[PDB]
Amino acid sequence: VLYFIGLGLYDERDITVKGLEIAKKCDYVFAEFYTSLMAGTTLGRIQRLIGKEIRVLSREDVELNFENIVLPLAKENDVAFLTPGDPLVATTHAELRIRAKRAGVESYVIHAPSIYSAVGITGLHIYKFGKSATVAYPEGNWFPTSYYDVIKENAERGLHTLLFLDIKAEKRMYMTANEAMELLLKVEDMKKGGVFTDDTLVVVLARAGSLNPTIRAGYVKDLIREDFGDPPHILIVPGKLHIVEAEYLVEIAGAPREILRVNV
Amino acid sequence: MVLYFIGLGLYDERDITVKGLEIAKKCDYVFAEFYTSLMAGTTLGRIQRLIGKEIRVLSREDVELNFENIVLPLAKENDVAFLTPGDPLVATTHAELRIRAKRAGVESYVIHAPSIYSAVGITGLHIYKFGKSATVAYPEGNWFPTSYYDVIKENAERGLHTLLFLDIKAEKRMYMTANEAMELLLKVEDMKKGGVFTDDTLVVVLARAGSLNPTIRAGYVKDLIREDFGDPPHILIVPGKLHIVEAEYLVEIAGAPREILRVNV
Ligand SMILES: Nc1ncnc2c1ncn2[C@@H]1O[C@H](CSCC[C@H](N)C(=O)O)[C@@H](O)[C@H]1O
Repeated sequence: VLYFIGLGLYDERDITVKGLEIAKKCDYVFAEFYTSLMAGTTLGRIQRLIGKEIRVLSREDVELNFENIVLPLAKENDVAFLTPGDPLVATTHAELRIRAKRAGVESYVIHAPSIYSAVGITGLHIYKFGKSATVAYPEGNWFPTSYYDVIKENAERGLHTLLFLDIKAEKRMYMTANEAMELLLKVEDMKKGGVFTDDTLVVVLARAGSLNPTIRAGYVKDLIREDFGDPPHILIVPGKLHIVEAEYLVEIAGAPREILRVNV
Repeated sequence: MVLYFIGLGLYDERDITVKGLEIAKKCDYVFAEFYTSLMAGTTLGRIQRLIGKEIRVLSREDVELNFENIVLPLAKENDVAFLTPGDPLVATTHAELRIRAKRAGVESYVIHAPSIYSAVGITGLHIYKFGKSATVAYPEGNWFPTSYYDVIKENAERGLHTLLFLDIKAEKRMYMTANEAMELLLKVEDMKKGGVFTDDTLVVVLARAGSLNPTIRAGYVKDLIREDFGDPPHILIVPGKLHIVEAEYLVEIAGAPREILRVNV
């Protein structure tokens, strides 16, 4: 069979006990580290924890040849496929389960802490998050802007917007919340929808999963050049705040106490 | 001087992270709450045996009213663990406890674990397409909440999926089933008539996420409303329009009818 096992948010210990015990017993172990960055560990530390050699796959290996590289072995052995965070969150790995089934290979999923739910540490109510988006790096003359519309739609409904940030693993490029803010300000100048400006309140979460992640809230004008530490980072554009959310942002995320006076 | 909020994960005692288990084992005192949710695939005894030290369970009142008198005093001179189902602070009331810790001069750290909020990715539905979430609560006497119906309406109108947390009477271990949630939604439809939830609505049910063998089913209300989805917990999802890849996963992994490919995509 094939096991999709999440490794978690930051280091090798973010794997669930369930996932660790299953990985330890698999005959072959594959993994990908292009969908996210685990800033607090190394391939070696992960390999030593599970006691197995890990065959790292590239995006092309997975998207073009998963059925030729992984499935053949999964047909005669217990195989594990490890991924940062949760394997089925903000990835297309669910597609691999379809491929596995069509190949007659049984698959199982072992979850792990995900950034999608870890944002609860920002004090923003999880149920208030609306549609999510990804801020992608412009490439050549191609400049992605769809994420701007997502914020607009959510904000109109008073919902928070989670913005996954881009990652180019092969080039070791990890988009910072600062770069995301800069990009959003440029899109605002092109669309002028009054969606993201210097006065917009934002929240930054960096290195969730670590013991001391950076949790900061404030206006773009003040946070755009602030050092949030090493990647990975995620950016959030809150919608209409409840007083309790504002209180946490002020007390824990260092937000301006003025956000306490929620305009009703 | 340190308080650790540690997530227990989705279903059984092995759903805690290695980090959470190792930290709990080194704490002087271990507390836990089982009112925001429950760990259906295990027991207090099994969690306690895995950690190796006594776990003091706190009631909703103990936490909401007396967290600062029961937990924080000990955290002042010792390392204290506070275990919670799922991922800490997904439950909306968790966060404020960190402010109480701050007020008491106690450092607090969060050790994450899987949450049903993120585990729904196993339904094959794209995470980014989930909109606002809602909870379907059991009506009681003169209280018949229906806001969750409006949440589905607003999400679906924008092509977004709706995650519906189902009610859980923790103290009595009573879990609302997907069937009961569907029945309530049909009743709300009868009262609002917005054409939001009917026998022809496509729904997805995820039961016992975290287990190696969760029940993942998708189909129309008319066919699923009386289906046995197995033991708790259940959540219900009302998807918005589907990407063909989402529909294929529902058909091939969740047993959805082929009709969803020509009706819901
Ligand atoms: N520990 C962490 N801290 C902050 N952001 C994180 C993070 N882990 C992932 N992200 C964010 O999410 C993006 C990857 S998207 C893949 C997410 C993963 N499956 C999960 O379940 O978490 C990163 O580029 C970053 O923007």
